[PDB]
Amino acid sequence: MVPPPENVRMNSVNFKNILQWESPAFAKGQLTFTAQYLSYRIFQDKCMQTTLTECDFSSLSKYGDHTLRVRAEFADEHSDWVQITFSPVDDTIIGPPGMQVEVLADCLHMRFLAPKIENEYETWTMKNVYNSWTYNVQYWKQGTDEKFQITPQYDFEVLRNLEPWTTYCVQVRGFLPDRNKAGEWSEPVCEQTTHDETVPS
Repeated sequence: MVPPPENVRMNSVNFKNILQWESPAFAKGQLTFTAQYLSYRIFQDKCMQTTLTECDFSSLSKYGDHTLRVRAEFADEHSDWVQITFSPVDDTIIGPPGMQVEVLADCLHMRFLAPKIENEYETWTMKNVYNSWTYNVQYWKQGTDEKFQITPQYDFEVLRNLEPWTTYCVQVRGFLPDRNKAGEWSEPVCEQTTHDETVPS
């Protein structure tokens, strides 16, 4: 008899799908684990007898509805399977985009970086996966409480009409209009606008 893996869960962010678990209490020796995914009607091994407490399922089709299961093994015995279901496009967490902010005169200019997706074959970003990918920006004068919302047309934005030598804080997140799915907000970046007279040359 072998106890099953505990607290089994899918930790998926930006389509990096990591199945993770906790090793159960066991007195006889080192446990190994086998995790599988369903392909048509039969389960296929993804990680066979790994000594680790996680398995990378990033190769699962992003659009499919998957079923995964994992069990512990020792000697020639094995535990019961622990199974979960997972749909990447609907369940993966969309992390915060990156952001570069520059101050030009009394203005804040920003460029957004779409979260990347390393498939070990192609360098994709959320844009290659979601066709209606868009950004949502939110900013406010440091101190105040009124937050303003704006939706850039592309991967950059220019906040015009701002007060000189004033500090503003800005955040950005990805958004999928077609699915109403919002990604996580980036931590706020606060920058102080300067002045027309600051412009060199």
